[PDB]
Amino acid sequence: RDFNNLTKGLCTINSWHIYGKDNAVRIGEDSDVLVTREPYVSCDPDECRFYALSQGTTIRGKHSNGTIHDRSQYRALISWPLSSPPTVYNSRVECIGWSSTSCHDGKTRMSICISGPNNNASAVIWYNRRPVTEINTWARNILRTQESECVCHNGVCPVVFTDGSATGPAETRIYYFKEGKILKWEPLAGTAKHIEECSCYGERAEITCTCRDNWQGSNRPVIRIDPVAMTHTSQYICSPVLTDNPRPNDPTVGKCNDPYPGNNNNGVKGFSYLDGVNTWLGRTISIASRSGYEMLKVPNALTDDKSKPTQGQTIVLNTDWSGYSGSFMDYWAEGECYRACFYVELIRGRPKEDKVWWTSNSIVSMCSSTEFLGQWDWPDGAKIEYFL
Amino acid sequence: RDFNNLTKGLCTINSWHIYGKDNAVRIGEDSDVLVTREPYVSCDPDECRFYALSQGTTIRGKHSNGTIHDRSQYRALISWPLSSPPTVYNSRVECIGWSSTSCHDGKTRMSICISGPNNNASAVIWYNRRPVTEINTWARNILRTQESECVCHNGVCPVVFTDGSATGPAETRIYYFKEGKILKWEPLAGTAKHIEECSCYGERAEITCTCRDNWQGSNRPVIRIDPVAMTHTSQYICSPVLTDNPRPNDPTVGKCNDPYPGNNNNGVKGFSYLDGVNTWLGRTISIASRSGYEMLKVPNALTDDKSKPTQGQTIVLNTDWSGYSGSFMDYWAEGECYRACFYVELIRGRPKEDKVWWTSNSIVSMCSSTEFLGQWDWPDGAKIEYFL
Amino acid sequence: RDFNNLTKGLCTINSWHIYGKDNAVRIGEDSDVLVTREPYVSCDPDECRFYALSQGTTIRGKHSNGTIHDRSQYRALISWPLSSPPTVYNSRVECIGWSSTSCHDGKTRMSICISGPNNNASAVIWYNRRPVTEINTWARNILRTQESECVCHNGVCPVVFTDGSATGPAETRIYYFKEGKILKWEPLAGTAKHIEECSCYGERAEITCTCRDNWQGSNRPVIRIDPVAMTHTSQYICSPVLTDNPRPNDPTVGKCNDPYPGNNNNGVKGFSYLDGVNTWLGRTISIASRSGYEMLKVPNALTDDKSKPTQGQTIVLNTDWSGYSGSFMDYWAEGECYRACFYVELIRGRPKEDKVWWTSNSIVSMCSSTEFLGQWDWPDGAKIEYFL
Amino acid sequence: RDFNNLTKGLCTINSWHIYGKDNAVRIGEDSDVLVTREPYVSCDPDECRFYALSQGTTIRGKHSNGTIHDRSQYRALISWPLSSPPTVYNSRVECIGWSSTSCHDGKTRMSICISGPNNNASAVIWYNRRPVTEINTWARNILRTQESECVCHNGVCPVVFTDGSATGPAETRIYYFKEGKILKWEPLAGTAKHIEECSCYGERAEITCTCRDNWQGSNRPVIRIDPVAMTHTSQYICSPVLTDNPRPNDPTVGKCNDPYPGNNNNGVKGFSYLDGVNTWLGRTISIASRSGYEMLKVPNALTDDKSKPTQGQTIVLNTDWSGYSGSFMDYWAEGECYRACFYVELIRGRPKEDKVWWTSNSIVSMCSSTEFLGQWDWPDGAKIEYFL
Ligand SMILES: *[C@@H]1O[C@H](CO)[C@@H](O[C@@H]2O[C@H](CO)[C@@H](O[C@@H]3O[C@H](CO[C@H]4O[C@H](CO)[C@@H](O)[C@H](O)[C@@H]4O)[C@@H](O)[C@H](O[C@H]4O[C@H](CO)[C@@H](O)[C@H](O)[C@@H]4O[C@H]4O[C@H](CO)[C@@H](O)[C@H](O)[C@@H]4O[C@H]4O[C@H](CO)[C@@H](O)[C@H](O)[C@@H]4O)[C@@H]3O)[C@H](O)[C@H]2NC(C)=O)[C@H](O)[C@H]1NC(C)=O
Ligand SMILES: *[C@@H]1O[C@H](CO)[C@@H](O[C@@H]2O[C@H](CO)[C@@H](O[C@@H]3O[C@H](CO[C@H]4O[C@H](CO)[C@@H](O)[C@H](O)[C@@H]4O)[C@@H](O)[C@H](O[C@H]4O[C@H](CO)[C@@H](O)[C@H](O)[C@@H]4O[C@H]4O[C@H](CO)[C@@H](O)[C@H](O)[C@@H]4O[C@H]4O[C@H](CO)[C@@H](O)[C@H](O)[C@@H]4O)[C@@H]3O)[C@H](O)[C@H]2NC(C)=O)[C@H](O)[C@H]1NC(C)=O
Ligand SMILES: *[C@@H]1O[C@H](CO)[C@@H](O[C@@H]2O[C@H](CO)[C@@H](O[C@@H]3O[C@H](CO[C@H]4O[C@H](CO)[C@@H](O)[C@H](O)[C@@H]4O)[C@@H](O)[C@H](O[C@H]4O[C@H](CO)[C@@H](O)[C@H](O)[C@@H]4O[C@H]4O[C@H](CO)[C@@H](O)[C@H](O)[C@@H]4O[C@H]4O[C@H](CO)[C@@H](O)[C@H](O)[C@@H]4O)[C@@H]3O)[C@H](O)[C@H]2NC(C)=O)[C@H](O)[C@H]1NC(C)=O
Ligand SMILES: *[C@@H]1O[C@H](CO)[C@@H](O[C@@H]2O[C@H](CO)[C@@H](O[C@@H]3O[C@H](CO[C@H]4O[C@H](CO)[C@@H](O)[C@H](O)[C@@H]4O)[C@@H](O)[C@H](O[C@H]4O[C@H](CO)[C@@H](O)[C@H](O)[C@@H]4O[C@H]4O[C@H](CO)[C@@H](O)[C@H](O)[C@@H]4O[C@H]4O[C@H](CO)[C@@H](O)[C@H](O)[C@@H]4O)[C@@H]3O)[C@H](O)[C@H]2NC(C)=O)[C@H](O)[C@H]1NC(C)=O
Ligand SMILES: *[C@@H]1O[C@H](CO)[C@@H](O[C@@H]2O[C@H](CO)[C@@H](O)[C@H](O)[C@H]2NC(C)=O)[C@H](O)[C@H]1NC(C)=O
Ligand SMILES: *[C@@H]1O[C@H](CO)[C@@H](O[C@@H]2O[C@H](CO)[C@@H](O)[C@H](O)[C@H]2NC(C)=O)[C@H](O)[C@H]1NC(C)=O
Ligand SMILES: CCC(CC)[C@H](NC(C)=O)[C@@H]1[C@H](O)[C@@H](C(=O)O)C[C@H]1NC(=N)N
Ligand SMILES: CCC(CC)[C@H](NC(C)=O)[C@@H]1[C@H](O)[C@@H](C(=O)O)C[C@H]1NC(=N)N
Ligand SMILES: CCC(CC)[C@H](NC(C)=O)[C@@H]1[C@H](O)[C@@H](C(=O)O)C[C@H]1NC(=N)N
Ligand SMILES: CCC(CC)[C@H](NC(C)=O)[C@@H]1[C@H](O)[C@@H](C(=O)O)C[C@H]1NC(=N)N
Ligand SMILES: [Ca+2]
Ligand SMILES: [Ca+2]
Ligand SMILES: [Ca+2]
Ligand SMILES: [Ca+2]
Ligand SMILES: [Ca+2]
Repeated sequence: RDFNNLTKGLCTINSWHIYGKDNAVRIGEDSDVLVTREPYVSCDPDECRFYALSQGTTIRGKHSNGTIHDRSQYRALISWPLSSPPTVYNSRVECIGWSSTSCHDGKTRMSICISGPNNNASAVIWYNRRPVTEINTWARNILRTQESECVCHNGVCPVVFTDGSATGPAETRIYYFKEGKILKWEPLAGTAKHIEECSCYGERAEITCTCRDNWQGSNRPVIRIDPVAMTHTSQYICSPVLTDNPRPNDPTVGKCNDPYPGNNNNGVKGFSYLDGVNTWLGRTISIASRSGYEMLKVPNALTDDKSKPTQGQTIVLNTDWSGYSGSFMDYWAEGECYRACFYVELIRGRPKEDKVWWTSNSIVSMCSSTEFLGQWDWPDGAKIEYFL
Repeated sequence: RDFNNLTKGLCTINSWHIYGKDNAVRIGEDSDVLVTREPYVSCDPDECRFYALSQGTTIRGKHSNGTIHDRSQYRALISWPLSSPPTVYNSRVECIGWSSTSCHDGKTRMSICISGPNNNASAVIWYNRRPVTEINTWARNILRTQESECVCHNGVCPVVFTDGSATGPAETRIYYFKEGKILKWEPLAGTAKHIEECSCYGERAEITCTCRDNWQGSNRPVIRIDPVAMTHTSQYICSPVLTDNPRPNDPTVGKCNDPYPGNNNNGVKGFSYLDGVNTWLGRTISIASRSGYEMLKVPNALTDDKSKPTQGQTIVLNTDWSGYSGSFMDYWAEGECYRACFYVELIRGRPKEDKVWWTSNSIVSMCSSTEFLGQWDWPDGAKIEYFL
Repeated sequence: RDFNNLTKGLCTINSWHIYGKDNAVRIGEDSDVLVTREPYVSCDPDECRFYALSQGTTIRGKHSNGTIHDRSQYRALISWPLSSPPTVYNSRVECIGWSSTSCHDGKTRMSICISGPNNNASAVIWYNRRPVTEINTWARNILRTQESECVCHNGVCPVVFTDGSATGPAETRIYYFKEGKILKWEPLAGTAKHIEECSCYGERAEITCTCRDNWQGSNRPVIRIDPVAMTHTSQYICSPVLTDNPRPNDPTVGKCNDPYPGNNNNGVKGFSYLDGVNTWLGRTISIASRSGYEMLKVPNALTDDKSKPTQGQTIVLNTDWSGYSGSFMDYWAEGECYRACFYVELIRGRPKEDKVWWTSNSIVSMCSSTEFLGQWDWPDGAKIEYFL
Repeated sequence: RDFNNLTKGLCTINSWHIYGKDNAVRIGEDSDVLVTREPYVSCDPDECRFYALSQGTTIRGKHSNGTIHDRSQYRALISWPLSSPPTVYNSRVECIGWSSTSCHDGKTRMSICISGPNNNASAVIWYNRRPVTEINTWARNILRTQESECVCHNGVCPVVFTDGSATGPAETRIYYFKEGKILKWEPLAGTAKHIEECSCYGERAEITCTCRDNWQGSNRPVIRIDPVAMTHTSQYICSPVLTDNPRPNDPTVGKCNDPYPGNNNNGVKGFSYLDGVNTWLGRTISIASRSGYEMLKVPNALTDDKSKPTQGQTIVLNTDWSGYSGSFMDYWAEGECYRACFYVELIRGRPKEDKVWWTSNSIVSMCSSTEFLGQWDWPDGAKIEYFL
């Protein structure tokens, strides 16, 4: 095998079609399904799988109580076959930790898991299913990473990490790995003022990441990385179609180089595909909570500060719970272009549904179509009342 | 690998022998078996598997309530090892949707799943386990397909779809796929007046499909496809041995080019092997409900409007529930001929057994023998009372 | 791969060492373990597995009630990894039926399953996991076979079947298969008067089978097959150490060419290794019931009508339940000789333990050692009281 | 494949990073997890797995009652995927017995299991998943072995066994196996006075084992083996940092060639990495019970009788239960040195937690880092109260 190179551009996105859905919470009501959160999807050259951070207990197990908590010693990055649920018996552990990222470079997979107490966390970088490199916390305040797949080009796989306050200036670093080893790292540059949980994709030798400004911005920061030069830039999506959550109502003009104000110290992982007129943004429908999900076609959203939608697609109704969302692509598919894909985490349980003592999620995932396909909505589908 | 070509004829069918049986409802009474319906069987060059549309819940799970419903967002095409039951832990999801078909072309497998609301459904065509092509609804009324395997010849795999009313004229199309891409499509032609759920098989470079005329006919429509010319014809099985359900009692003369009247707006997926004197038809024993199943040897059933049985075999007693049935063959077996095979869906639960709130099924499947073998009956075997 | 040839002799048996044990009934008390009976062991060139006839229900399932019954439509030959229990999720179905045999010829495996009502049963012969040949009942009275592995030599795999009364003269046939096809068959010849459930092994191009004379004999019939000439002989083990069950007490002189009288119309599957002074016989310890199990070294047991034990080994104490036993060997191991192996079925439930409504078993299996190893006893280990 | 040779030295150990953790007791509260004890980790050239002695029952099963017992007929050596829990459905049985060791030589794996009553136990040596050699008890008093991986060099895999009293002089033998056959064996020599459960690792063609002197010593015996000459030496870790348990408080001077007194007839399996200044010792934090676990850097611990710690790392808090610990390395990783790894058995249930009737454990495992990483503590995490 040779290292994969990002030689293709994105396919034209005219609509989104269903790709995978695991119905984990429904199925888990009466089967040994692990409690998870922070899911994502990632492809190898011969298979695509679902990934997530387990909580080290099943949903019906008594240890599900307290799983709203983010960072215990019982978490791990797990992967499992596309559209099956994450069960005790089919889930493969990639590494131990409570924050992760993973990607295949064309030869083998790199997986990164961070563990430890808030003031002394460390990242372990695995390559070919073996630990290769370790990185200690640099700001002693919850060293953390993407929560979705990284992207590689000619063996170089850039990864974005953050260490420091989630509600003020922090120390974000872009690491450039090759075979699990560090080639280089650099501090965040550009005009993004705070970075969290970047969702990335690659096309024509450039990696684009859409992140979460948890401090002040309701517009999303964007990091663009050149994996050959091992350099990057940062800015915000200029469009007035605001895509973080919670957020204020949409204005008529957005901000390109500063956080769009109105909501502080909160946010949600999200993503976008920024490709001129072929630009689509995801967002929750609600401006106040992680409810609903929609895709909006917003031509030149990255650079046009008055850009508005020209087409859309509802993914999850506003009467259903959503959550994190992120990008991935099958870089090893046939054809001349890369088909944009995304997943949405459908969070169930606490804190929105507090009649149960757990927090878990199911996954729904779509990929783009060049047809203009009809839309449906894709809820988690479980009845909370059954778990009481 | 090379594309498979339909170079052989059917073996002489002198009786049927047991091929597979999963006892899913019995086993599922105390194990994590998924609720399914619309099952089928399909072979790859190195393995044969059971397929079905999951309902995204186990049978003992509380989400089994309401699984008589046909088209939710929680359904998916799943496959699992021959004769094992469809469990949470052994079921592989092929695609998401509530109507499907799947077939191997000798190189890799094509799987098709349709999802969406009644007025805006779409088909996603997967090839080599990746989405390749998408087709939007053309009549905005439950775009739908076979519910059993398709058949390929030199890489061309024809598939029959229907969109429109189930109880009047509809728009049926025959699509010719190759590597998941559309080579051509054509509207139904011939004298069949309504087509649903075709069950197909191939021999000597011709594909024969036996379908369900849900509108007016109790005789079954037959579509014969030339996968090289990419053309087809349609008619009805001429025989007076009527094989849909419900249906009127058998007459002495059938109809070749029009629906045999007596029952409207209802039916059941079924199949036949139409090979001159080597012709065998399946049907429910009851004329009123999906109960029992038998195979009848009816020489020249396709073209002789007075043809009657010359031999038979009971598969399921009339005191046991049956359901959908369809054809498949192992195109990669050894020998000089293709051995005809079929499955019968054994439906349990609603609406016939309404003491339970679910609907599921188990599978029984047979293949032909050149011997004249003794017969047995093969019920689902589960006791409904145990689920109360 | 080439067909395996029986070129080696048996290793010297000086004691028996533990080979596998699944603890199925213990584990199945709280996990999804299938109810089985009539187990055996069989090796492929790269793996050895446990086999048995499932009853199509778990042990804790409500459908376990009534599993003392021998021949339902819900049975199947299943195989699973050595020493794991037969679970819903790890059990591979080989074929459907209530009587079986299976063996690997060095290239691929042949598996045979018989199904049907008592007066109309049929055998389906599978080869390379596909049905190849079918055989109809010839005496219309429970067509049946070995219940343990067959043995192959240069692709020829002889199999012993019986059809007819279990308590009087019956029609026993020896079939010679090659690639699942019938080369030849012949009626039983020699002085054995009734044959059931032969347990076979091969060495130096000769296959030896030890069977169950269910009609009159408490000594076991022996069939010796030449798989090149496709011919056989039959007689009884001459020794006065009687090895069927139930049986009368041991006399001082046995019978070579007639059934040793005392007990009629009953028996148990068993085995022996008949190799001059390297001869070892298995048997239940009790003369009245399937309780205990021991191995006895009885030099020249086949031909010496006064031969008595010169060494022994207890396998299962007389205060523990045993059941069927049979021979198998790993024909693909390293070294210059074939190591004799056997299994013992540890039956639990009915009819001996009727506080439960089911009948199942676990497996224990040993192979010979050239050392004189210490002995232990190997009970099933489950507590019936826990299942109440 | 070629036999692996121990050509590299140990990497510099500056801290320990998380490697694997299965959370088995937490997960097993509501899933079919086997009861185990005496776990370890061992790598093949393409995968690393967890190993343990099953008790042949799940933790929630009624047969979990009485699993404090060490040596039943229902135990077996099982292996399962790294960091998954040992479940009924994912656990592979390697051999049957109640004492084991296992290692890969670069070509295939050797696994050894001992079974039998106290006065008549025997070892069966498996190679390439087949039984090859058997060894009978030589002192008729619980023949027993390492309970952690063995190490191979150019196909020679030395294994340490003990037979005889656990509380006085016993007969310890070092066996040198190659392809499962005995090349040679020799009685223990040197100044170690009693040996149990050696934990071994290899580097630069030398194998170092740290053992448990159950009779008189609270310092640990050390056996150093030359696998080419097939010779060994023995002594004790000289350091005053005592690492068995229970043990007296640390003195200022230890003993090099005799047991450090204070505690008799008790101990716990443990390990060390003895590499000059790159020396790290593991031990329980408590001197009285199997509680807590810490790693201490003790330069020249093997040869310096006043050596004290210069650095440390807490693995398990003293308020959490620990248990056995042992060494393993991935001998097939990339790079120029071997990365030291270890596991800690986290024992739950009896005898410390007697509100439950079972005894089981979970596993935590770490490997060394050349960074100075922050530390966390890694408890089992299960709540005993949930099992009541
Ligand atoms: C069969 O399926 C097909 C295919 O899916 C169906 O056709 C689809 O129908 C969709 C629904 O109508 C449609 O999606 C909409 O597209 C609009 C763009 O098109 C229109 O404008 C362009 C540009 O002028 C024209 O060319 C075009 O012809 C249309 O006129 C979007 O504008 C739509 O999104 C907005 O509305 C929805 C509510 O429906 C909001 O959720 C969404 O966020 C957008 O509105 C908010 O945002 C904008 C931008 O800032 C504001 O201006 C606006 O006030 C809203 O703001 C409030 O709400 C947000 C969200 O809560 C909040 O943050 C903010 O603060 C404010 O409170 C929508 O995306 C598909 O494009 C169309 N597809 C095709 C190919 O046709 C067909 O209907 C189906 N058939 C049947 C029978 O069902
Ligand atoms: C051991 O096993 C062997 C092998 O299986 C057993 O032998 C099998 O025995 C079967 C049962 O007898 C037999 O199957 C029958 O075959 C008949 C054909 O053979 C006869 O006719 C030919 C032609 O003349 C002769 O050559 C031949 O020798 C025989 O005489 C079929 O006609 C049979 O089917 C009809 O009967 C069954 C009821 O038994 C119906 O369910 C079935 O649908 C058929 O009847 C309906 O349909 C016809 C056609 O329209 C009507 O004319 C008729 O009135 C019936 O219609 C009513 O019912 C239907 C269904 O509900 C409804 O739709 C309609 O409106 C009406 O209400 C049957 O198939 C096997 O061929 C035979 N095999 C061999 C190789 O011998 C042996 O018995 C076993 N041994 C033991 C001891 O058990
Ligand atoms: C550590 O482990 C080692 C290795 O396992 C242990 O050593 C083993 O010890 C075993 C038990 O003593 C021993 O097995 C016995 O071997 C006898 C043969 O050896 C003796 O005879 C020869 C020939 O003369 C001598 O060379 C030799 O030195 C000995 O003297 C067998 O004869 C034994 O079997 C008979 O006894 C058992 C009861 O113990 C019966 O269950 C068994 O069926 C045999 O007896 C019945 O059958 C014979 C034959 O017809 C009759 O003559 C007799 O009356 C019995 O019949 C009744 O019972 C049967 C069964 O219910 C019934 O059908 C019938 O109708 C009647 O009612 C036995 O096999 C191993 O050989 C020996 N191994 C070695 C290598 O030494 C050591 O003890 C262990 N250490 C500790 C400390 O435990
Ligand atoms: C972020 O993470 C980093 C990295 O992990 C954290 O930094 C680590 O901090 C650890 C805790 O302080 C530290 O570990 C200690 O290291 C000591 C060695 O360093 C000191 O001495 C050297 C040599 O002079 C200096 O160079 C160095 O600068 C330091 O001064 C060890 O000595 C420590 O172990 C002893 O203490 C612990 C209690 O903390 C005991 O459990 C342990 O067993 C040791 O003490 C017993 O044993 C000795 C030896 O016999 C006795 O002398 C002593 O009295 C104790 O004996 C009693 O207890 C034992 C055990 O119960 C019993 O058997 C006996 O009988 C007696 O009852 C300890 O290992 C790491 O090295 C350090 N790492 C780095 C790289 O810095 C940082 O803190 C984290 N940050 C935050 C904010 O949390
Ligand atoms: C991605 O591009 C790199 C860089 O050009 C390709 O790398 C070359 O691969 C060939 C084939 O193995 C080698 O002969 C060269 O030595 C490689 N290195 C360089 C720098 O040229 C790589 O093959 C490309 N990937 C694919 C899938 O084509
Ligand atoms: C078992 O013996 C048969 C018969 O001698 C061997 O068969 C020959 O195999 C070789 C190798 O494939 C062929 O060239 C011959 O044509 C085969 N047939 C005969 C009749 O000679 C077979 O190889 C032996 N099996 C093994 C494992 O050696
Ligand atoms: C404290 C910093 C937060 C990110 C901005 C926090 N990240 C981590 C590693 O803890 C996330 C946030 O608290 C949770 C959420 O917003 O859903 C998930 C939670 N993420 C994870 N548990 N992996
Ligand atoms: C409305 C059109 C019907 C076919 C003629 C209908 N098909 C679909 C896709 O919904 C089927 C029919 O209602 C059910 C049955 O007859 O058993 C199954 C049902 N089929 C599926 N759920 N896949
Ligand atoms: C009626 C003839 C019997 C053999 C001599 C009978 N065989 C079959 C195929 O039914 C066996 C016997 O009744 C049972 C037993 O003795 O344990 C098992 C039972 N065997 C099986 N259920 N496979
Ligand atoms: C009697 C000798 C003991 C070792 C010094 C004893 N070993 C065996 C094979 O029984 C161990 C000891 O009793 C137990 C413990 O200390 O945890 C485990 C127990 N080990 C095992 N059950 N495998
Ligand atoms: Ca924000
Ligand atoms: Ca109809
Ligand atoms: Ca359960
Ligand atoms: Ca008898
Ligand atoms: Ca000690």
